[PDB]
Amino acid sequence: SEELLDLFNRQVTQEFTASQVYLSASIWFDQNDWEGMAAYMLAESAEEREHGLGFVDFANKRNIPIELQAVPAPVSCAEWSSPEDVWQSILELEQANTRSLLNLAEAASTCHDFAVMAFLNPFHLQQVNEEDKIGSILAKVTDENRTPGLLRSLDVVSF
Amino acid sequence: SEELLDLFNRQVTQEFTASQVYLSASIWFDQNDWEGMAAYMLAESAEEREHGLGFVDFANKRNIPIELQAVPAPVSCAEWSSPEDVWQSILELEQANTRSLLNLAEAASTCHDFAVMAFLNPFHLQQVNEEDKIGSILAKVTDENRTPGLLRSLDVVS
Amino acid sequence: SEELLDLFNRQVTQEFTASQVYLSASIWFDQNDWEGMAAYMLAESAEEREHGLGFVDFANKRNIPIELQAVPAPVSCAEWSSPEDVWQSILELEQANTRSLLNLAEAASTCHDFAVMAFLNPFHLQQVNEEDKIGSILAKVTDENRTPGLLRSLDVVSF
Amino acid sequence: SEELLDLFNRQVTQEFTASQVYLSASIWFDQNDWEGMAAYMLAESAEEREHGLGFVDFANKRNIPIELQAVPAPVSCAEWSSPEDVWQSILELEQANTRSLLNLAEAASTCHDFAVMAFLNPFHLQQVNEEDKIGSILAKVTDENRTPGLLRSLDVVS
Amino acid sequence: SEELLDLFNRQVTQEFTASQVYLSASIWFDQNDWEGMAAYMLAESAEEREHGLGFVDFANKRNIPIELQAVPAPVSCAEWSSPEDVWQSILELEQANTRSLLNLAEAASTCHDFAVMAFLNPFHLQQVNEEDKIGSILAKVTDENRTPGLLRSLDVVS
Repeated sequence: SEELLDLFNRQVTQEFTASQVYLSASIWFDQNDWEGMAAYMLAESAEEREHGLGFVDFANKRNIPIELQAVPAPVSCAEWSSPEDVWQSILELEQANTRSLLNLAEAASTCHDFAVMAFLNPFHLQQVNEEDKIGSILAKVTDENRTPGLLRSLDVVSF
Repeated sequence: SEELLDLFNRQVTQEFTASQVYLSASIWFDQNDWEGMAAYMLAESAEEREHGLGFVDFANKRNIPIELQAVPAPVSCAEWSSPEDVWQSILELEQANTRSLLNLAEAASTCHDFAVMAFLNPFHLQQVNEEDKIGSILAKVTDENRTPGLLRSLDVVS
Repeated sequence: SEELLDLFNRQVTQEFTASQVYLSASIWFDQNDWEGMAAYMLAESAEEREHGLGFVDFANKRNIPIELQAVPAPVSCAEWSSPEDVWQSILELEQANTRSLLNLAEAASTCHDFAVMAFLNPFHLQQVNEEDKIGSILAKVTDENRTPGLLRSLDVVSF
Repeated sequence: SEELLDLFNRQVTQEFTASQVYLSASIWFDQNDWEGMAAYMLAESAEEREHGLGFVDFANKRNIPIELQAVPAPVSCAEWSSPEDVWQSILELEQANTRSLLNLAEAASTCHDFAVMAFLNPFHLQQVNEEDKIGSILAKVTDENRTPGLLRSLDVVS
Repeated sequence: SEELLDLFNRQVTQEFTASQVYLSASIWFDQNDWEGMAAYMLAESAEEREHGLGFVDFANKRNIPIELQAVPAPVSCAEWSSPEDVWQSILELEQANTRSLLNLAEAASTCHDFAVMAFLNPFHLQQVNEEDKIGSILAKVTDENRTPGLLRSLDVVS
């Protein structure tokens, strides 16, 4: 179906966009001396790109044509003031990645595309884990950051 | 999706309930000198609990709120007088685990919960193997128990 | 000895009950982003079940009849609003486990059940260790929570 | 202490007595072509002797005077005409040994002999396991011998 | 020599005295859920005893008569209400031990006891390291305890 091919193409763009946003978070963290949180964001950036490549590769095999779209400039970095701002932005990113996979799966289900739904399954489960990890880091960051200097202690140690 | 959350919380209860029935089956076999069969039921009891912990872990990560319900006292163990009774009860238990997994999957499907459906898939297939395994053992048990003493050699060997 | 057969049977129930309470504590910790405390409670839940099975196995061989009772829904969890609440409830549970083991031993003693008395010995010892370990964690949790965010710091370090 | 010292000496004799009965059970099984059951009884005979020796050793260290009494000739072997009969005798042998271990423990408890009570603990636990094992074998022997030749078929599987 | 022989005997007592104070410090830390600090004090208690023994051994070889005196009950533990107090007591304990090692060395120097001075050399150096270590820990304990719960957080990191 039309809607599936459009949405599959969109996934790729979303994977790459997320990759750039993670890279952006990593730069903010490094600029502000959060090397542990920076390394985490760089690792996620690489992974989001791998997810994009995996979609490209499945599309190529299934003859879903991929036309690469622009990857927008990340903008949230203009407003980030603290680690909590960055993690919040990152949680919203993953929640959108999730929604985006659910919309693609629904479109696959509508046209009985069982191969695509099958392909999507490990991604649905990965998203559940991702959103859980980020939600949890954001809670820690918010909590630790109630005492001056304490958040700084667990970048240098845990990340 | 309020039905999905309810059936999920109930699924955990079903895993733990089944875990307790296997233990009772284990106890009946031990009390009646069927050590091999008791050992079997013990392993399955541990396994059912692991499934329950699996469901709990997924629900936590997915913000499906879990409230632990009572785990009922196993009841069929009061009735059992031969190994065939025990295995028949266990078959019915596995058939009930399967239905409650299929009902949970149906509620997930209805509300387009693709992650829950994805999570359930390995459980669907495992229920297929488990029912088949129980059904087969129950067939050997029924058959072998037609000769006095013969069923003891299923236990002593296998 | 009739008393002893009843208390032995209730002892199995108490192990499975505490197993379930430890689980409820795991859920609350996970729900509230305390993964180290959660994993700790989950390990405890497993070990409590193993003790239950140890009791069952002994009763089977000593011809003490085991009829498995219902395992009640844990109730404390409905009331917990901090890690300190949870650990306090865990202390009370192990103090309750200690008492039920001492009552069981006391009944064994009265009817000269030397085998059961011998059976319980490693459990008496184990309880001394469990209570001390929990009392101690509760002291650390209580102290560290006097500074905002600090308790969070040691869910990652310890555990 | 005199009751305790007498029962301790009595307990050595009971171990050695038990060892000889196990040996006569092994002779019987062997004479009757039950080699696996004979091997079982032979290992138990040596095991009973080892317990006797453990007792002797503790008594020497604790200055409990040991004088070796006669080891009575086993008489139960006169009545045995099937494997079931032999397993029944051994069960009762093991129950007899439990009771006199318990009698010894009560004498120790009355005279506050904490060291002797401590020494006895692993034996009390061992007896639970042994009576369970023997009771369970007897149940299997009894069930299997309901069909001609079947008991024979499971002796070679051990 | 009589001053030297008396101070040598006095020095054995001081080692054993120090060992007991370290042990009471470990009891305190333990009673108060400071397990890492308790482990530290426990290893130091055994270490102090080892030094006492080294002294005893040298005195036997050198024909310096040793008569073991009473090891006084530690009293400083009565006043301790925080980890800071305990570390302060231990620092002063270690400073007390340095001075009496130095007093022993001066008695040896006055009576030209070159062998005893040689024996003492590694202890003099060890004391420099120990007082430095204890002084440094105390500084950290004092700084960290300025923030509620913080001292607690660094006990588990050791």
